[PDB]
This record gives sequence, C-alpha cells and structure tokens, in this order.
Amino acid sequence: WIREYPPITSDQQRQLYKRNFDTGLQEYKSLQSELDEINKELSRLDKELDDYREESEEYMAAADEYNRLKQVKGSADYKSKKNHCKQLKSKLSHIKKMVGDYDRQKT
Repeated sequence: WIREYPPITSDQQRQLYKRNFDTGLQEYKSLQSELDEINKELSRLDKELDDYREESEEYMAAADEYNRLKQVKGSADYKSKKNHCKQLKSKLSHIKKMVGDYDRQKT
C-alpha cells in the first residue's frame, strides 16, 4: 500500500487520503454487513436447533436452512467478498497511519 499511499508531504495530499479512506470505509462497512447477515442467521438457527425436538419437522426445517447457509458461506462469492474485506481493512489501516503520522508532525 505504500506505493499507492506513501508518506504525506502536504495538507492537500492528507485531505485526498482522508477522502479515499472514507470511500473505502463505506465499502468495508457495507461488505461487512452483508457477510454478517449470514452469520447472524446461522446463530439464530443454532438456537432453534437447541430449542426444537430432534424428531420434529421444525428441527428438520432449521437443519435444512442451516446447511443452505453454510453452503453459501463456503461459496466462491462469499469467500471472495471476505477476502476483499481483509484487503480493504489492511489498506484503510495503512492510510490512517499515514494521516496520523503527518498530523503528528504538524503538531
């Protein structure tokens, strides 16, 4: 990330990094919310499996949906989005560090 976002040498470059940080943070939060939806549904289904009797149709329905969601979680789409989030998180951490370092020396 340093080749794209090197140490800052001006206030205008700092402002540009801040704008790019905000745009990336929006993307990161949106993708993280999408990934979180599946995990929230899986957590609610785990509780349903604890609740319902094993021989019940309710238990079989919850188990079928749990497996449908695990399949989606293991899909190329979900996993690539997870990887994209890790990349964004890394980039955002780098940009924030560059901005903090520049502000630190302006005092």
